[PDB]
This record gives sequence, C-alpha cells and structure tokens, in this order.
Amino acid sequence: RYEKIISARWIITVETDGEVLENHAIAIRDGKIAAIIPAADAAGLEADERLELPDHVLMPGLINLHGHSAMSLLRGLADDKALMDWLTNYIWPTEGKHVHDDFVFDGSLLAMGEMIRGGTTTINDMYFYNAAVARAGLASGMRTFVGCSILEFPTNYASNADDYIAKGMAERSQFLGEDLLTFTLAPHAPYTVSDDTFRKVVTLAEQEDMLIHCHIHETADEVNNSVKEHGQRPLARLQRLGLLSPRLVAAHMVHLNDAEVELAARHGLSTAHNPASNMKLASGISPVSKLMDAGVAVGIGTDGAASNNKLDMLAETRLAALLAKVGTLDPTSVPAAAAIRMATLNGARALGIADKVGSVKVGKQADLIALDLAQLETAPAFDPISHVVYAAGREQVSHVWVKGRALMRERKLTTLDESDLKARAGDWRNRILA
Amino acid sequence: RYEKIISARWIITVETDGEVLENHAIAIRDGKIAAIIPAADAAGLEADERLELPDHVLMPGLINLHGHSAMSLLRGLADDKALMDWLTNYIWPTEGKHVHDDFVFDGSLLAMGEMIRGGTTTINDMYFYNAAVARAGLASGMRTFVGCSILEFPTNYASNADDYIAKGMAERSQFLGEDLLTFTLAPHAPYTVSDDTFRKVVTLAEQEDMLIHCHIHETADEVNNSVKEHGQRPLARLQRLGLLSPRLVAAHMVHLNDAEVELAARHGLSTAHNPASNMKLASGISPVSKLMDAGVAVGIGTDGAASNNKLDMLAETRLAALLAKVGTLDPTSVPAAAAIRMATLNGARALGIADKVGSVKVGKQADLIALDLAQLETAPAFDPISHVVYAAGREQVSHVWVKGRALMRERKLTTLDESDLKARAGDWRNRILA
Ligand SMILES: O=c1[nH]cnc2c1ncn2[C@@H]1O[C@H](CO)[C@@H](O)[C@H]1O
Ligand SMILES: O=c1[nH]cnc2c1ncn2[C@@H]1O[C@H](CO)[C@@H](O)[C@H]1O
Ligand SMILES: O=c1[nH]cnc2c1ncn2[C@@H]1O[C@H](CO)[C@@H](O)[C@H]1O
Ligand SMILES: O=c1[nH]cnc2c1ncn2[C@@H]1O[C@H](CO)[C@@H](O)[C@H]1O
Ligand SMILES: [Cl-]
Ligand SMILES: [Cl-]
Repeated sequence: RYEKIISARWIITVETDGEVLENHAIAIRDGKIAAIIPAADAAGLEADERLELPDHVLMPGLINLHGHSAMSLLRGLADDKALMDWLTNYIWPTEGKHVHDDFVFDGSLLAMGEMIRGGTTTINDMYFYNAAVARAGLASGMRTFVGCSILEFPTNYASNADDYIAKGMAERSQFLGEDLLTFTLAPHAPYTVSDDTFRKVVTLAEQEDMLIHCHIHETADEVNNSVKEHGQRPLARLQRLGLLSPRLVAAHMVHLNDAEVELAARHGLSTAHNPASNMKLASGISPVSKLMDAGVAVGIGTDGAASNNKLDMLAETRLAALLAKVGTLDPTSVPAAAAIRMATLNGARALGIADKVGSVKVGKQADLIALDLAQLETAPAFDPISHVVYAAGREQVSHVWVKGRALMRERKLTTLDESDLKARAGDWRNRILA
Repeated sequence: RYEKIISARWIITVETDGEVLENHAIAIRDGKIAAIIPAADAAGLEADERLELPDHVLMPGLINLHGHSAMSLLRGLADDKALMDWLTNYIWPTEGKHVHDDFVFDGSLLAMGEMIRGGTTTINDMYFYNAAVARAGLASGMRTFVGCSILEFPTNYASNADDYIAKGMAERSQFLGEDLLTFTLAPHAPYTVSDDTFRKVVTLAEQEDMLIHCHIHETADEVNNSVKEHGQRPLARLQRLGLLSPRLVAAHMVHLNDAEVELAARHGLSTAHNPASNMKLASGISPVSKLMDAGVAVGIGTDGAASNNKLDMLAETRLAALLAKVGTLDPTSVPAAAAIRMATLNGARALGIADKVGSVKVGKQADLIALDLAQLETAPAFDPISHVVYAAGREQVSHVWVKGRALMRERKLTTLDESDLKARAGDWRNRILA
C-alpha cells in the first residue's frame, strides 16, 4: 500500500522548464515518488494517508547549497562591514567567545526550524563542532550535509589544520550509515588554508569519497591578494593543487573572468550562488548566467544569518533572478523556471545526488514542499512558476516532506519544538549581550 | 480621555537614526500621537482601548511612494521583458482589453489588502479611472494619493491629454475635503507626454496646489532617445518646461549623471526608488546614495505587481539596502536606519506631509504598525532596526493604524473583507484567461 497520496492543484516537476501538472497527485512508497497520476485516479488507490491541497502548488523541496546554520544565533550582530573586516574584527572574535558544542547544536536547531518553515529540505552546511550539526540534522530530519571547516589558526574547536581534519573525521565516524546525513570536508577559503592543507584535503576526500565545500573567489581583494601571495588567482592555484573536480562545491564565486568560467566548466565543479550575502557584504555580482550557459551547476545558498539576514530560500531565489537581470541588463537572464532549477535540481547536481532528489520524478526520493497560493500575495493565481519566484513568500509554505516523512504540516513543525527553539534563541540573546 | 494606549517592547521613532525606545507606550488622541511614555506610566492613564504588544516593535507605517495598485490583477502575466517591449506588446494591450472602473476598483482593493497586510499605510498610486481608486482608498482607510495618469494616445479611459486632465479633475471634484484622500497629476513619462501637455500640468498643479507624479529617467533608452527627439536629456527638458520643483515626485530616476543629481537637489524634487522593478525590467541601479547625500528625499515604491511581483514594502526596503551596497561596493551605503527612513519619513517628505506622518513624534498623526518579532525568523531579538530591514517579513506585521484607526488587528483586516478580495481576484483570473 502507498504510504501517502498527496493531491494538489499544481505540481511543478522541474523535469522540464515550464512543466506544471494540473490536478495531479503524488503517490509515495518507501520514501520515494512511486506514481504521479491524475487526482481522479487517486481515490481508487489505497493509502495509509491521504492529503488534498486545493490551491496549493507541490514542488521539490528547496536545497540550500551554502549555509553556516549555527550563525542564526548571531542574526543582526554584524551589519555594514565588508568581508575581511567583518570576519577579522566582528565575527571571529564573537565566535571565539561563544562557539562550543552547545552554541552549534542550539543554533543549528534554530536555523533548521526557520529553514523547514520556508520550504528548505536540504542544507549544505559548513561550520565547527560537526558532531553537534550532525545531531541537530538527525533530530530535524532534514537532508543534511555537515561541512567540517578547516582553518590554519587555533580556535576553541581545533588547534591547527591537521586537528580540524582529525576531529571532523572522528566525528564523521560516529554517524556512519545515516541516509540523510553526509559529512564533507570544508577548507575555509584560499586565504585561510595553505597549499599543504589543500593537498591533504584532496587526498582525504578522494580516499573517503567526500565532497569538498569551500568559499572561493568571494571578493576582488581575495583574488588580487592571491596573485601576490601565491603567484596566481585562487582558482588557478586550486587547479594546480588538484582541488577542482566534480566533488567541489565552490561557494560564492563572485569574481570570475571568462577563463575561470571555462575552467569551472572543464573540471565540472558546481557553485553556490549567495546573492544576499554578496550584496550585503558588498562583494559583488556572481556571473551566474555565464556559468550556467557554460554548463556549470549553479545552486543557491543563503550563507549565514549574520550576513543575509534571513535563511529564506524563496527570497534568495527571487533575489538571484532579480540580480541576474540587473547585472546583465538582460531581462531574459534567469527566467523563473531557471531560478527554480537553481534552487532545486542544481543544488542536487552540486551535491552529487541529482539522481535522487531535485525534481518530481518517479523513483526519486519524496523531498517535497507545498505552498498555499490562496493568499492575496499570490492572487490572482495565474502561473505558479512565476508566482513561486516573484510573488510567493516563506510564510506560504504549508507542508514539508523529506523522504516522504512530514517535517511540517499546516505550518506546525513535526520533528522540532518551535517553543523550544524560541527559548534557546532567547537564552543566547541573554548570553551574548551579557 | 485617550482613544488608545499601545505599549510595545520596542519603538523605532525615526526621529533620529538609531533611536529605539524600550518598553514605552504611545497614547493616541484625535487620531494623533498625544504622548510617548514609559509603559509603567500608562496603566495610570485612562483610555478607551488598551493594547499590550510584548516582543513587538512599533514604528511608523510604511509609505509606498510609487504604485499602480490595480495591476495586482495582472500579477505574473508579463515577466522577462524590458520596459518598452513590456509596455508596448504586453501591458498596454492587456490594459486596453480589461481596464475599466470595475478592474480599477477591484484591483485597487486587492492591492490595498496586500499592502495593509505588509504594514503599508500610505500609497502614492498612479493609474486610470481615478474615481475608482479614490473609492477604494476611502473604503480601505489607507492614506491614499490618487495619481491621475495623463497620456497622449486614446485609451478606453480618455481620448487625448486634455481629456485625461479634464476627467481627472472632474473625478477629484467628487472627493473634496477628504483628509486621507489626495488627487495628484500624473503625466506618464517624458516619452508619452508632449511639451504642451507638461506645461498644462505645471500650470494646473500650481493653480490647484497638486503634486506631480511621473516616471522619469527609468531607462538608458529613454534618456538617449530624449536627446534625439527633444535635444536634451529628459530632466533638462523638464527643467526647461518648469516641472522640477518640490511638488514633483519623480519615480525610478535610475539613469542619472552627477549634474542631474545636483539639478534634483537644487529644485528640491523627491524620487521614488523602485528596486525590484528596476531589476526585473533590467533598467538598472538608481544612485540613491548620491541623491540622498545631495539632500534629495528618496522614498521607496513597489511599482505595479506585474513587474515586482510583490507589493511588499519590507522586502522592497531590504532590497534597496542590499542593492545600494552592491551597486556602490560600499557596505556602509544605506545602513538599516537609513533604509527605514527611506521607507517612512522620506516618503512623507516626498508627499509634502513630513510634518504630519513618517515618524513617531507627539503631534504627528498615528500612522503606525506593529511587527511581532517573536518568530524564528527574527530570533534572537538583538537590534530591531537591523531585524526590520534584514530579517523581518511582511507576515510578521500584526497591527496597522492610520490616523489611530485600526486597519488590521492580529492579521485580521478590519476595513476590508479578505474573502471578498480573494473572490474578486479569482473572478479576474477567469475573465483574463477567458
Ligand atoms: O560569506 C563568508 N565568507 C567567508 N567566511 C564566512 C562567510 N560567512 C561565514 N563565514 C565564516 O566561515 C566559518 C565557517 O566555515 C565561520 O568562521 C564563519 O563565521
Ligand atoms: O543535469 C544532470 N542531470 C542528471 N544528472 C546529473 C546532471 N548533472 C550531474 N548529474 C549527476 O549525474 C549522476 C547521475 O544522475 C549523479 O551524480 C548526478 O548528480
Ligand atoms: O515601471 C513603469 N514605467 C512606466 N510605466 C509603467 C510602469 N509600470 C506600469 N506602468 C504603466 O503606467 C501607466 C500608469 O501611469 C499604466 O499604463 C501602467 O501599465
Ligand atoms: O527633512 C525634513 N524634515 C522636516 N520637514 C521636511 C523635511 N523635508 C521636507 N520637509 C517638509 O517641510 C514642511 C514642514 O515640515 C513639510 O512640507 C515637510 O514635508
Ligand atoms: Cl602555502
Ligand atoms: Cl513636443
């Protein structure tokens, strides 16, 4: 028997741009999409649960390809600074004061509540105290990628690059065989990681078959300083070190010349486009249309809540579409169908799981969300693809499933206690202002 | 006796950047802010109504300085086109088919429901069938500026420029002595209005003491074509015609050289910055920091729902702050306090009513909104100014007052029927797709 049959007014499949099924239903078995049928054929089938969603659009869950989830606890603490000043003089000192297992667990949980509330099903995270992020991920039920940050300087978490690596690998070993939990290696950035450390990461990632998650080409200063310090721009350096390959998720990728776009395409890396953070830190505009035209998977992330300051993937996807048009002065850059692809299927491609999630397709896992379009904000309900990108908001997501399992139903969180999340945030407000 | 005393956790006054009152209350009498006192002193005072808003921020209502409200009915019908193509081949033909009194009334009402829901208290509108916009404005209770559009070409509404003017003035005469309703003259744009029509508008606006509301310098094509057709860029032409003065609200103002920034400052015009529409139509980035540094009142508008596609002033204000930083590559451009000023006090300045609304100040009219910050999206609650701009969403506005009168309470609309609005939208969906 089917576990669930969910019928909706619209289904955006993301299998082909523009494809929207009307009055169809999704049958779910063993956590996967087992059938996609006219809703009329669905009552004749048996199911453990049945759900009718009139005036709702069903679509793949949104994939946040770049977050620092625990930074939810620092929301609004460090505005109006460019990247290096922001890290050096505000973020790193605050992180030195407050970041331990407790912070990371509490902050990750808070972030996950906010993400589920806005229709995010997968988070590609990157932080410290990775066992705490993993624990939070198993608790929330989100599809979770835990990025083990690697730096050269000592922190409360680890004393040197080898220690970040050893601790990440030790923590990874405590969460083996978890279908929805995946550890990655996350060397922080070209300007905080040495050639030797990058080589160790390449070797380890290859041996253990892990993704590499790294902030790359975020600022002009990073790129220009790299030439001075390493003799070439960061991408060329990383190519020399062996880092560019399909396992690499390159966050930001704001400052690129045309040769670097082709380099990315040839090595089959993916990028995470984080428009709010790129604007807020005054980093610049990633040439996402050029990357996508070259065949590169460009997903979308939010970055952390201290440089956004939302974890809202619908808002982030709209912003990607708007910024692409203003940056190219071409109104046909990133149409709504492409933006949805960025927020879903391209994220899955980046994470090496596009055969598993990212579209509404029989055989794929049921990572799905439903948006209630019967609100003034999305009225009249003409084209749901257009509305999802340009009009709908995080507040309209009504239901969230990961592998067929409900994480939210009629905006009630089913795996996390929303009151508990608010209380942890209030605790941290007191502790940080202390 | 006070009509209302509203106590809140935070009050953002907008009287000085950064000023936030904690645990204070606003006493309202005769539609105006009569006192701002510590909340402890408030129970000792008598009031017809008392309201406690723990974890809420109270602030001035948001002022949408540029809308085409009835276009709510066209939401998502015309994406991925640049301005002239969009108007010529999509918008104007659709407007020729569907726009009459009924469309404008229904569409304005729908827009007003969405605007109130997101904390907008004043709308500077610009459309056709102005008596219908006026009627909708009196119904909703919003502070409403009705912009009587003037074009040269015949439409269902009017046959020539003189007819747009005569009809607007006739309709204005039916709504005299309304405190919350103000008619303006709205010549459409430099490229749709002749020198003779502009002169008639200058003369009429002076005689009747009316504001002038006009789309100016929206695109590079407009500015370059003006030189060919009129011998000078549009602002210089309008200066020659007498249009630049404090009564002018110049919408868009995207393509400006430094001489035009100073011209604007010298004539004391204001601009409406409409970032989503400027990005979506691929028009460009208005140099709002330069204008503001020169002393020009720069407010924020949404434009119409077919080029946004939201009427969300919180989202529009965040976008203004983000776009300013990425466009100048200066993270200190448009800090959150300045963005709030743009969305409130600068709108009031533009509309010539900054002595009346736009800040929380004794003697001013009680155009106020309350946002519930006790949500995951704005947790932890550190600085409410930062959160309002970078984290809070339209869904968190709980209460709206215009002149002390509640237009929304705990997200229930008090002057409009939300079900009726949804039904009109559904009616129009059917009629437009027919
Ligand atoms: O946009 C960013 N660029 C570079 N570093 C960042 C950004 N956001 C957060 N972090 C920092 O990266 C570390 C986790 O890998 C943390 O120190 C976090 O504060
Ligand atoms: O555009 C794509 N379509 C399908 N799969 C893709 C695409 N790009 C990368 N992959 C990757 O190919 C493998 C088999 O599906 C998976 O690793 C998937 O992520
Ligand atoms: O961003 C814009 N620029 C120019 N015209 C516009 C824009 N948005 C809507 N209209 C058009 O202006 C008229 C009302 O004055 C309407 O025809 C409307 O469709
Ligand atoms: O920065 C300002 N502060 C106060 N009033 C202003 C400002 N700019 C323009 N006005 C205008 O001056 C008159 C008296 O207050 C009003 O017309 C108001 O809108
Ligand atoms: Cl080195
Ligand atoms: Cl002329």
